[PDB]
Amino acid sequence: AFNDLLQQVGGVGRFQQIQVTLVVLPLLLMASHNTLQNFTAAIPTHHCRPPVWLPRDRQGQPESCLRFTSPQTEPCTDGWIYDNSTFPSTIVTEWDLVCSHRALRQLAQSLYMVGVLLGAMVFGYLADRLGRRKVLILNYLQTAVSGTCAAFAPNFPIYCAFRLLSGMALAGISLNCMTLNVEWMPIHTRACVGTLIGYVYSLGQFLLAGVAYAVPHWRHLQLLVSAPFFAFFIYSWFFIESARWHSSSGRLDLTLRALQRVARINGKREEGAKLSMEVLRASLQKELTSAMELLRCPTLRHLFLCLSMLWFATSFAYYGLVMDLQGFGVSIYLIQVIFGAVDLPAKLVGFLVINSLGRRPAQMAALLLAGICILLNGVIPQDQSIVRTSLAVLGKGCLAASFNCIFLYTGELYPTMIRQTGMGMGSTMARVGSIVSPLVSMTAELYPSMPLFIYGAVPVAASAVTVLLPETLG
Ligand SMILES: CCCN(CCC)S(=O)(=O)c1ccc(C(=O)O)cc1
Ligand SMILES: [Cl-]
Repeated sequence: AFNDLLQQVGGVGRFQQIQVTLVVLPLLLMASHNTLQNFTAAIPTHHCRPPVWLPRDRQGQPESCLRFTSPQTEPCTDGWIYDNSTFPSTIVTEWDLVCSHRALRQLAQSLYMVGVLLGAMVFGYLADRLGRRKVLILNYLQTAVSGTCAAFAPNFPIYCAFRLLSGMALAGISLNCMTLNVEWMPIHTRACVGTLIGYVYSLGQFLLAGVAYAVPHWRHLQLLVSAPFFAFFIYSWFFIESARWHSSSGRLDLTLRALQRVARINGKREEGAKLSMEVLRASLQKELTSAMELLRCPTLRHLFLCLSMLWFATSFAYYGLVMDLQGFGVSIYLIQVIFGAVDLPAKLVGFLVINSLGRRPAQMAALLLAGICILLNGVIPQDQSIVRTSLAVLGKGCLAASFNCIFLYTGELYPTMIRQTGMGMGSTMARVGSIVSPLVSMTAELYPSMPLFIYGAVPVAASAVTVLLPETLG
């Protein structure tokens, strides 16, 4: 069928190398946006601005947001004095998100993930109607414009609104980056394309660490990260629309003109000449010839409820650990580098294990170790720095490996008639976990160590539900 035409037109040739590289390139800045709150919203040490004046906690530091009424307690009313030695200006220092507004920092991150969740749902449907190239162009422009306006937001509600729209646009690019590349690649390569995207996203953690080290101002950093998406919109007009979508849309005239252009780039002009309407109609016989069944059929229910738990738990604990970089005693400019560095060997071990033993034993190992490492982190006293840092790095490594393991597992358990819906609805649960993770982080005011326990007790429970899945090997 269609797979033969791509092989006939040149397979993986010059066009595929140019297009896939250009489409996947913006994924470097994807990790620089989700994690950006660690650098544009860091909390420097703040002691209350005097009108001797500042009571001290039993540790010894000046108490946060309590000052003596008369010189040697009353809450701050003249503002705060921040530490300008390592963080010049973050959104916490710009709008006093310190004591009565601790949750306002986490709420802004939660509102961003609502954009990511809403972006995939809306722009996923919009892609199937206006194409994959047109939606990608509109997402490149929206990400650049909405990201830029956040760097100039005069009010906190304006900052949240212009970051929610950035999250809405940044889900469309990630979703369409996979679709526009997979559809132009042969079927047997589809497994490799998903791996490349994850590794490309992995290198994005390094880029954020490098940029945030040289441009610490939050207004400059937010603008600088969203600046390149203007250049990703200028060259987005030269993409070649996915020919598979054109054939499915019923416009077989377009899919002949799309394939011939690929033949010219790939150099197989003569084989491109043989293409015509009549051969296209005959070859594309099975191409032109629903989530409701995912909740109705009994045998498919057991997969959806189970698989939604692994997707949710893996992402819920991933963003409950990535966003905590300041409680380790090491500079965040180094922990972020280490966090992205452990991503690669952990994924390689994950790929090595599944091919060696299976998928179910790999899934239990990936999550339970992450749940144990996170849980042990909370009990271990903060005095230990190397011990606590090692556990968190090891925990984030497993959760990175769990993402690859659960992505391949979803693509092999769901039947081919449902996979597109099952994978699409599977990743939606992942974005739901990213929303709830900051909200769970907001309860640290009720109990200092509660968020770590919830971030650890969830993957442990998920490791106790992955035993209800048929392993796929051979
Ligand atoms: C199903 C999407 C998962 N995501 C969460 C969306 C809010 S993601 O941010 O795009 C991501 C994170 C990490 C890795 C990895 O390292 O394996 C891959 C993808
Ligand atoms: Cl996503």
